[PDB]
Amino acid sequence: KPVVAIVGRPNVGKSTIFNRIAGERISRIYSSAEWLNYDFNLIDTGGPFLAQIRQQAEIAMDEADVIIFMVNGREGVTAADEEVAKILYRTKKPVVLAVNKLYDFYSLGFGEPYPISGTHGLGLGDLLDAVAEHFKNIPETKYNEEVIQFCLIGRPNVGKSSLVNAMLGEERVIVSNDAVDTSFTYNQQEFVIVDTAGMRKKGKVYETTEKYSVLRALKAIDRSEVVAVVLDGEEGIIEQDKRIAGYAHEAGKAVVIVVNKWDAVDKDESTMKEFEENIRDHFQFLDYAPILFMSALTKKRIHTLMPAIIKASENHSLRVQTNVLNDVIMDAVAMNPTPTHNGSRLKIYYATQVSVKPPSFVVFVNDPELMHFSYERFLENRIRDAFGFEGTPIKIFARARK
Ligand SMILES: Nc1nc2c(ncn2[C@@H]2O[C@H](COP(=O)(O)OP(=O)(O)CP(=O)(O)O)[C@@H](O)[C@H]2O)c(=O)[nH]1
Repeated sequence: KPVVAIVGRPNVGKSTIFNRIAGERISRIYSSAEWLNYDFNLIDTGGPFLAQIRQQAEIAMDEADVIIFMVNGREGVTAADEEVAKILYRTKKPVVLAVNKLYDFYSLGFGEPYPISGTHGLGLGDLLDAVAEHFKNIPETKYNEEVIQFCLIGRPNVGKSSLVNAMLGEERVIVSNDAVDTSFTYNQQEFVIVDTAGMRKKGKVYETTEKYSVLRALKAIDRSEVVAVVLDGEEGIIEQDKRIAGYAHEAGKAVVIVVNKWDAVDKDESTMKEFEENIRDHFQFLDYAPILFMSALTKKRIHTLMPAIIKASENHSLRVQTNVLNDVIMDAVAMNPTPTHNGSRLKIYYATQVSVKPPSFVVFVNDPELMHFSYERFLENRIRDAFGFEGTPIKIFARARK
């Protein structure tokens, strides 16, 4: 059922590898070979220089679910490879990097490079595990890539439906028209609210336990890129709130914290500040998440919601230039020298971004064991000051050369 495409510039070995993994055409589409302990389909995308590659990658991004990006080892990172790379940045679909005919392929921004040789198929098993690992996250409801998908989550009666209503009443919104999702544009940009139906549940059904509502909300997050955590300003914070937010975080989604029912709280300057501090103390792992106070009922500050979601989404998607990132790491190191761990002091040789949604970074080191979690936090903070990243978690992995 899953579909795999091979993308690269010409003379890299696409046809060899492709013919190797292709079984027979179906009736262009080929299914996978018999020798593979893996079931999937391939799509051929082959037949100016930048304009023909433009066609291929486009076709893959629409048709394929997982894309293999092929470069040439013996040559290396050619500027021609760097162009194809730039094209593929245009997709939220998974890309695995293959290096044919076989160390700053990391400096192409797709993470670990999988060496192969279409000779006696060396390295192919690792390549296919990476490719296949994505098959489970293949969305069931598929939207256009320009669409920004988000969900609202929070306990019974926080005002999810009401916040939605209030959002959709603004002059800037045009609502369209799975009978679970709501589509609309805002400043003519496309959005989908995941699983609005689930918010409108009772009225056809008695909720009798929360346990199914929880699990369904988890599937809505899996489907989103931004999660609005909505808290009741009147009744405060509870245990269930931490858990669902916990999941969102561990899943690497952008997060915005929404405090609804602000109208129903005794407000002076202090109460807002204390409620904010309260949230930072209960949700210690969400410091990157901004906090919006509003009221779905009075419409106070409700016009701040969509801008914040747009911003969290952008930061979730952001790609840094490597040169700037390395300036920033080395600046962090100068200001704050690295710790020892028994005679041996951590050294950082180089950093690259390996992926987006959420942004992830690899720093090449001395030895990964020497990098304390607290120093990791510190490097994360320095990257935040330099680039922004409000509204998204970020990941830093330490790896050894070599
Ligand atoms: N004071 C105040 N009350 C609100 C606000 N938003 C919603 N309410 C009230 O809270 C109750 C729940 O609103 P509702 O939109 O159904 O919350 P929900 O979370 O969508 C309901 P479910 O949990 O079933 O999905 C309603 O009585 C509504 O009038 C608000 O901003 N301020």
